Amino acid sequence: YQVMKRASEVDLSTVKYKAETMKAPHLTGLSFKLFVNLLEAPLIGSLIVDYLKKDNGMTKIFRNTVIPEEPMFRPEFPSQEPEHDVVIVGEDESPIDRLETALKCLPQYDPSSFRYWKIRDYAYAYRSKLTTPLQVAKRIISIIEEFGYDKPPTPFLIRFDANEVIKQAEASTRRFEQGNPISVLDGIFVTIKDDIDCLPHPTNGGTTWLHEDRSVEKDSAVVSKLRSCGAILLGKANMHELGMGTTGNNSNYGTTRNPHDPKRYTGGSSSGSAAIVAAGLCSAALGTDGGGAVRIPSALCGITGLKTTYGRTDMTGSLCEGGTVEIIGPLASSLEDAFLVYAAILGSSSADRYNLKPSPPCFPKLLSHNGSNAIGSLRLGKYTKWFNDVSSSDISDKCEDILKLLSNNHGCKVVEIVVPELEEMRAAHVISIGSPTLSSLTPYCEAGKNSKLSYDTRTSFAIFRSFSASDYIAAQCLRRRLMEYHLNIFKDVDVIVTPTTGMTAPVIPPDALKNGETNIQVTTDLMRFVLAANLLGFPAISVPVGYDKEGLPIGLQIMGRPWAEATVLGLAAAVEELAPVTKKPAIFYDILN
Repeated sequence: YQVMKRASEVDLSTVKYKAETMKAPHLTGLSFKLFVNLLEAPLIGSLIVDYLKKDNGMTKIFRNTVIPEEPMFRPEFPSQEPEHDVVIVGEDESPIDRLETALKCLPQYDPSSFRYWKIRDYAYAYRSKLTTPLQVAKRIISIIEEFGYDKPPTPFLIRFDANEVIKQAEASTRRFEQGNPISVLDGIFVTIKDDIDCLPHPTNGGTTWLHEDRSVEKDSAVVSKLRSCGAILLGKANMHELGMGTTGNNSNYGTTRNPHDPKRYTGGSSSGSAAIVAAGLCSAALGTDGGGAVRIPSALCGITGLKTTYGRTDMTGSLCEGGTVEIIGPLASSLEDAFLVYAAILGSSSADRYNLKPSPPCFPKLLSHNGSNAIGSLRLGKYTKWFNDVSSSDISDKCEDILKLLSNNHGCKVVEIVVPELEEMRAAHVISIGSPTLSSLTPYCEAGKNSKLSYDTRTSFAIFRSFSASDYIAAQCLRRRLMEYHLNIFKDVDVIVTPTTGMTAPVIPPDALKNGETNIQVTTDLMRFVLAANLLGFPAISVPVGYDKEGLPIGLQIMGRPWAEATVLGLAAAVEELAPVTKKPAIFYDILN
């Protein structure tokens, strides 16, 4: 008749890892266009969705279960104990002044197996006049215009003004010529995801029409901070439409291709951001993360993806401002670059500063000795059955070796944990991320703009329109239950270590390049370890940790306490020291030559 719960009284020794996935068929092309038209049909549209939600256990959780907890509408973080061995940075400081402190937290720069270029490598080359930002911009523009990375069918960028990039590089070159560069980011090329505002480009979020209904008159908070440091905004990256996807498929501009294997997906939704950084075209990129959209493509393309704490970074000037799960984080080819870009874009909005009361941001002392005893004192939380729940055995073993290696060189202790109610976490997250997305686009869809969206988005919107208001309340009660679980886990361990994704980069079905696809079995394997950071606001970083049988990159996820970015950055720095990215992508471009 009904089920009952209680979260604070759950016996943790009786929690059982439920390992059934979300079953669904795999439709493509012509068989993908008609069934979407059935979902948009008046009568049978609701009947199909009501059956789908009733078969994957969503009606039982939402409408047949008495949840005793009160709704937690946004991540409510208690006061955290202060971190150990960090450098506190002022809450009211400029991005230039924070980069000066970040450089002090890095090991001494020593210009001495394949390796990506670092931001400090570009920065030293500019100051040694070995090259100039204008010359580096010409090389990038040449690599974009010859292979068509700003054009269909396989673009890194969907908005690119080469003449605008030259203007910034000319101003950056003149600053180095006069010997007064702005910061370490002066001349560094940063790509912006298409759901973040960056002048003079419009914002479409992967659509073809959003610029008509939503205009852009100023930069976003992150782009304004980057631009003030001297960074060169390259353009708007391709993405899965409106972030409603985890593969990167785009029926409008084409699917961005993985630099390791162009026949495979990059991961979503920051497809163009991760791919243009994995290919080495630019030093770093910015992307949004509502359901792993920063860490998922970072794992499948073999780069670093930092998902910061909710509210840590001002999202003003993006398509997901006002949401309860999304953040804006950096994507870079190394921990040092990811830590530098984070140092520039961080800072809460005025409203979030009051509503969330974040602790002053700190930086990790990446310079070990006198360090690496704080790393060894960290307790690593491992949910073994959750850890081993991967498609290929190579991923669980490659990440279990890092946990093994971290204990041999530093002394870290791996603690067996249990994360209860993972199925509830999926249900609570899908409705928490879809409801604000559909609400901010409903006036346009009602105006006839719904047809201009892709079939992959219209499939999600069809399911989103079936969510009632009472379902949202119940889901926020579940968000409190999972918050209490994770806050008690962080009373024992300091981080929760998992693989970032359950599978490596999947190949693109050729019938999916026509007008998208719908493969839940793949999107489920990709969002298995990332939802806890979005629903509960925790910071999570995806660090590469090697490759599998087919040489595809594997990433490890380090999820820490609220506002504990320095801990997840210092641990990932020790991880990448034991597992450096050594293989070169199939698609790669060596600028600075």
